Amino acid sequence: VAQGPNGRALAESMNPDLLSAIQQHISIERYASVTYLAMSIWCAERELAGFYQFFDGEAKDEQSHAVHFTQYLIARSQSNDLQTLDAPRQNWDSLASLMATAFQMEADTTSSIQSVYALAERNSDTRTTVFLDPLIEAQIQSEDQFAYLLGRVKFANGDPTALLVIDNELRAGQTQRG
Amino acid sequence: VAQGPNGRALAESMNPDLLSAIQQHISIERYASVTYLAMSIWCAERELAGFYQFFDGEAKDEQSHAVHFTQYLIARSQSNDLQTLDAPRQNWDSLASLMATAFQMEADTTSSIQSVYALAERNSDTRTTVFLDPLIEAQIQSEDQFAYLLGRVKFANGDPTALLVIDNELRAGQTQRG
Amino acid sequence: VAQGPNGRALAESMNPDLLSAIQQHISIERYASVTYLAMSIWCAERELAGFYQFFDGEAKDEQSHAVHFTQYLIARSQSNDLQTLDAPRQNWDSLASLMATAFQMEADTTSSIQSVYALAERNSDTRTTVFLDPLIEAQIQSEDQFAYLLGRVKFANGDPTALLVIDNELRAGQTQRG
Amino acid sequence: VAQGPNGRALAESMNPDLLSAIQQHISIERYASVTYLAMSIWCAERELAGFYQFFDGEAKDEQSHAVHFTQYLIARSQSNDLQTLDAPRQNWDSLASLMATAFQMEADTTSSIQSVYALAERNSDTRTTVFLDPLIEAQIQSEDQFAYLLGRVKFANGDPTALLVIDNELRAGQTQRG
Ligand SMILES: [Cl-]
Ligand SMILES: [Cl-]
Ligand SMILES: [Cl-]
Ligand SMILES: [Cl-]
Ligand SMILES: [Fe+3]
Ligand SMILES: [Fe+3]
Ligand SMILES: [Fe+3]
Ligand SMILES: [Fe+3]
Ligand SMILES: [Fe+3]
Ligand SMILES: [Fe+3]
Ligand SMILES: [Fe+3]
Ligand SMILES: [Fe+3]
Ligand SMILES: [Fe+3]
Ligand SMILES: [Fe+3]
Repeated sequence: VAQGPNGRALAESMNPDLLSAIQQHISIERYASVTYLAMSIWCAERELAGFYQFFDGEAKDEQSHAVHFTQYLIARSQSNDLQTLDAPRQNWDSLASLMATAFQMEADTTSSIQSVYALAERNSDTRTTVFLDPLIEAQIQSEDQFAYLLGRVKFANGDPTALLVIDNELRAGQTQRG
Repeated sequence: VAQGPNGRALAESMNPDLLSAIQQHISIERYASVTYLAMSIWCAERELAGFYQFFDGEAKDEQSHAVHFTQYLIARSQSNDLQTLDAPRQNWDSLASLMATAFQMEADTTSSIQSVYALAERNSDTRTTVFLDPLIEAQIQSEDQFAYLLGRVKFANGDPTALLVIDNELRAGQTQRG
Repeated sequence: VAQGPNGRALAESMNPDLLSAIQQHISIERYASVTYLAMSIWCAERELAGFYQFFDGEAKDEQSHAVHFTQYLIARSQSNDLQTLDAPRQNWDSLASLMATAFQMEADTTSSIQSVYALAERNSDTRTTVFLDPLIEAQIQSEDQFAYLLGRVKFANGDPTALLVIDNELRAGQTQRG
Repeated sequence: VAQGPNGRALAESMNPDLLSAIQQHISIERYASVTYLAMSIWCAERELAGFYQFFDGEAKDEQSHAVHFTQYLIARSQSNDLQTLDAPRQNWDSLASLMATAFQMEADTTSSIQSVYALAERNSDTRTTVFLDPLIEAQIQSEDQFAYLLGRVKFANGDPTALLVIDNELRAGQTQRG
């Protein structure tokens, strides 16, 4: 039985470029986490308590995704390489602008997964494409959800009254089309 | 015992013009269904999740009405004739305009039932008038409900804040005067 | 952030040919729905109440699949285009012939999904292949089920006694190999 | 306050021809009752226990309809006139022939109600048409049910095995399309 790079028994070797792509993607998930933390703080500073609670939870969820990926590398007997994490953006001129960054962050997270997916397909790594499939499925829902929150905030057209209503929706857990 | 046109034992023959009118009315119910589906999509595209849920349910209900009519023809030993279904309208400039189409669609559905009713009366078909009576009763309630939703949307006068409030009413199931 | 064709924030553009293929597939699902409605009526006209109940439920399920696809287009920020729906077939010489059409309809539905799948793969649209994967999985079960019902009806060899027994199986909810 | 023919306070006089038609219709209901009793006995004599139980219940139900009509005459302050009741038919060459008589009896019962209905309309007796409306509604269901039982018996094509299966359906309470 062969030994994998992390020292565990190796079911099948992984291409080093694919390994690097997964390690980099873990950093994307972690960066999404700290970005949602920054967004939760921005919302709390403006008394948007529902948005604060929503993004506080999204930050924890993105961290969970990152750990899920680290567990996949363990399962494949590959080394993890936890990287330096950049500071998040922390300033926005409006909630609409913040929600635009959040949507783009979600879409960028999917693009990163898609790039790993294509690399796995090029290397005939079916374990990895199967691993990523439910994560892309979840990204579709997250993109649908963030398009909903962004579009609803934009519909408010900067009216504080409408933003307070939406803020209360989020505090109540009404965060998608349903 | 006589055989009806659909092959079952025939309790009493039905005038062919009345039969044609019922078959055409089934198409009206089906067209209302796909129209409410189109309206549910229009609302979902604009993050009006409560309106989306309302019209998604109305579409299923209109389909149920259509099937209810097909069952009446079976019970009368008459043939069904499921027809080509036109594409629904799919574009509106505002929610107020969409709600106007919905109300008119509901009133037009009642007019179709009324036209079948008059034909049954001309032919002394008491089974059919008795069959239609509760459906007209339901139409009164649906017309009252759609007048309520349309009037409430018009009261909002295009203010996104008021439309978000009404949208949340609909998601909560607050869809008529009560 | 870019705007998609249906006006929502766009996570990633979709190839227009793939979009057309999905819109056409929605029509296939809707056509399967009205076909199963027609089959339910044919069975009701011949007092095959179990087959009537089975196909009445299949019609509602196929409609649900169609709506599921419309929701995917919403989630991808693509326009829906609900199309004219052809009249279903409504005449069969025997239950065995009707069940043959039903099986072929199910297999044709899968072929349509497979054609969309191949187009998504040609365009590297992983969101779409992930979206379709569970639907193909469900098609395998539906094909297995319709092969079971068709084969059991054919085994009956046109004997009304055996067809009454199978009819009662279906009314009881015994609709697959289990 | 005026006194009605049965001695109670009279809300509105009833045309004597309409009164005669209602009294005659009560005899039709009673005759349907004893006919279903005769049919229940014919089935019991041939060990068709499910058909026996079904018709035993139908006989009691038809009697209940008759009493319901006598109560309407009381409520209208009209005299009842319980009439001589003819002997029922008691001989049939087959279950299919018996079921044909039963269906025709049900349709003939509706025709009698329709004839009373038309007379009430000619006399602008809205109390009577309102009274009859739910009864016609019930007749539609009974006609649908007897068309189902007759058609299913005819499908059996005289095969004792299929008739035993249907007999067991009826004993279990499976007596309509559902
Ligand atoms: Cl804003
Ligand atoms: Cl509006
Ligand atoms: Cl067959
Ligand atoms: Cl027989
Ligand atoms: Fe993530
Ligand atoms: Fe995310
Ligand atoms: Fe309707
Ligand atoms: Fe309606
Ligand atoms: Fe389907
Ligand atoms: Fe299907
Ligand atoms: Fe999968
Ligand atoms: Fe009766
Ligand atoms: Fe009766
Ligand atoms: Fe009524």
